[PDB]
Amino acid sequence: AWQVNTAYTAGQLVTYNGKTYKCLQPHTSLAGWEPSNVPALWQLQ
Repeated sequence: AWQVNTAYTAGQLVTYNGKTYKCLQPHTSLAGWEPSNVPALWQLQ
């Protein structure tokens, strides 16, 4: 369950509307990085 406005660490695993995502860079999720517009650190599948 991805969390908006949270702190994730590389190698993390978040999930959006029935979507699978894997954080690859230590950063903070904000109300905008939900669609995963930055594959540089968003490994979805």
